[PDB]
Amino acid sequence: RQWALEDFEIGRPLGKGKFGNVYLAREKQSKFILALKVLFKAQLEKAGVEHQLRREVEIQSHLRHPNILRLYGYFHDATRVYLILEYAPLGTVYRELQKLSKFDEQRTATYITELANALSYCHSKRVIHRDIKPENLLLGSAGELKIADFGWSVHACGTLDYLPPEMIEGRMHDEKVDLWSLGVLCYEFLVGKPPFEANTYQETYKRISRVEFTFPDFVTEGARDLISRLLKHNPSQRPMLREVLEHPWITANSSKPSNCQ
Ligand SMILES: COc1ccc(/C=N/Nc2[nH]nc(C)c2C(=O)Nc2cccc(NC(C)=O)c2)cc1
Repeated sequence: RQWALEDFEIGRPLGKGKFGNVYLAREKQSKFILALKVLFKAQLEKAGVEHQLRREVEIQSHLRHPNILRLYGYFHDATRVYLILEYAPLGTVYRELQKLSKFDEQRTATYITELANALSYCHSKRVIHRDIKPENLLLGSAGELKIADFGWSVHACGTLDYLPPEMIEGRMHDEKVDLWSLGVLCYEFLVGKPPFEANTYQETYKRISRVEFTFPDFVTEGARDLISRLLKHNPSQRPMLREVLEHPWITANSSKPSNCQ
């Protein structure tokens, strides 16, 4: 399809990022509600990321999963690039965390199950995720989690909070990156901040490289066990997604079945 900007009525700004603004929008003919992400070419080219976006968009076009945000299409004019995206009405996990301070074990294990399901589906088709931040997790009409960043690779910053040691130490990274991501998110969901949070990039780099973190008292033995298994310095020592999905703390607390499958 040949989409142009006049094909859509543009509504309220949903959010802003470094490169793009996201707007609620509705396709004029069908009245289909969606989100339009608007990115400036000149800015993308200046940062050296236009190709990276192109590759991520191509990867994203292949992913069809209830817990992955859908890319409907794209287009451009002289100035900018427009991504036609699924509208996730309940907004970001980042914002939900800010409002609730921390999540209970049931919400947390349901979210981790949903992420593990989405990542399992991605791994099955040779697709790996880079780091996963709560700002880049959206919530659908029924509160289902949607991975919304296009941060994929067949094989292809920044705050360091969500990056694994092998990505910051200049090492080799594989499908085990997104296992680390699960460990960071599991901890952040339960505690209200990520495990290596610090005042400086420099303090954070060191905490990540050393895997230097501690649990507050309220974190239960089951959650500690899962988080400690995922946050291993050596990628090869991290579990398979199957193991995450079968973990007794996950199975006892999740509201959602662990569709591996
Ligand atoms: C109360 O403020 C909001 C409530 C809900 C939203 C939902 N946005 N949902 C989206 N659907 N599809 C896409 C793409 C988006 C999106 O990127 N939203 C977005 C982006 C950046 C920041 C936020 N902020 C919040 C608070 O949700 C939302 C956005 C703002």
